Amino acid sequence: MHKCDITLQEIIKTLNSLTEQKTLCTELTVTDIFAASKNTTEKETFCRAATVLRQFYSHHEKDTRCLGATAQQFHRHKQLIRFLKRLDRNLWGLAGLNSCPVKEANQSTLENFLERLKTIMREKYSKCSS
Repeated sequence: MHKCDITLQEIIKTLNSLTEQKTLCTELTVTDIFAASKNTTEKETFCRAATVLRQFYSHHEKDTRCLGATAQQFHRHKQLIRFLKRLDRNLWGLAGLNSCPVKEANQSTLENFLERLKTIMREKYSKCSS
């Protein structure tokens, strides 16, 4: 019946935002663990995942190559990072691990990575349910 879960709800809104309004920083190609989830489980996927994302936002905070466009973009990136972090925090819950190394697949231009994650979560929000 419900929710299924709280992490989900939070996550969803966070994934939603990130993609809805993408930037000049969501093309900073990160690892596409989905194409390396080949023979693992959702959790594990979500473990490399967690790691990948965590690092990505933490490291770009002061990249100011993409968020050093003008003023608008600067703020744009700022927003993004906050949401990226939000992802990690809650994601961990679903995952059910701690953290894992990165066994690279191919690369995903963040906006894309997010869209995938987003869809997944949403599907498992309603077909769980509801």
